[PDB]
Amino acid sequence: MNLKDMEQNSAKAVVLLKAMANERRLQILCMLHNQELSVGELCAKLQLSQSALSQHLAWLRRDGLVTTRKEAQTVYYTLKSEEVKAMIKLLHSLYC
Amino acid sequence: DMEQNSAKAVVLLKAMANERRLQILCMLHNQELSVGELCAKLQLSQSALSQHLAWLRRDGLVTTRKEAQTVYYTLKSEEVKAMIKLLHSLYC
Repeated sequence: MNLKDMEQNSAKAVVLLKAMANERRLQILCMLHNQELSVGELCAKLQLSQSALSQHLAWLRRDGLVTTRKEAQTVYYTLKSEEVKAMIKLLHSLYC
Repeated sequence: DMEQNSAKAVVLLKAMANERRLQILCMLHNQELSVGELCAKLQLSQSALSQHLAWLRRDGLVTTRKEAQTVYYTLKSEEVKAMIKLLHSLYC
C-alpha cells in the first residue's frame, strides 16, 4: 500500500541527499546555481586546487548532478538534474 | 561565507541521508509524535526505530519531551523543515 510509495521515494531522495552531502561538492553545486563556470573561475572562487577540483567535478559528473559545455579548450560546468537545482535554490535562500 | 554555510548544510544533509531517518523527519514535519505513533504510521516497531531516533537526537535535529512515561518527538530545524517540504513536492 502507501508504505511502499513512501519507501521508494524516500530512497530516491536519499540518493540525491548522499550525492550532495559533502563540503566541496556542495560548494561547487552552490556556485553553479543559475550559471556556468570554467575550471579557472571555480578554483579561484573556491580556492581549491586544480586537482582537488578535478576529482570533485568528475564525481559530480558521475552522479549526473553537473554537465559540461566546451569552448576552445575552455569547458563550462553547470547544474544538470532538476532536483539538485531546486535543493540548491532552496539552500541559497536559507543561507543568504 | 561559503565554507561556513556549506559545512552547516552538509551536517543537515548527512542527518537526512538515510531512508529510515528521512521517513521519521517526514512524519515529524508539522506534528509532534510519540514513538508509538511513529511506529504506527511507519509500521515499524519501537526497537526498529530506536537506532534512528537516537541518531536524530544526537544531531539536535529532533528534541524529545517526556510526559507521563511517554516520550514525544519534535523536528527542531527550520532549515530541515524547509528541505522536507521541498523533498515532498519533488517526490510527491
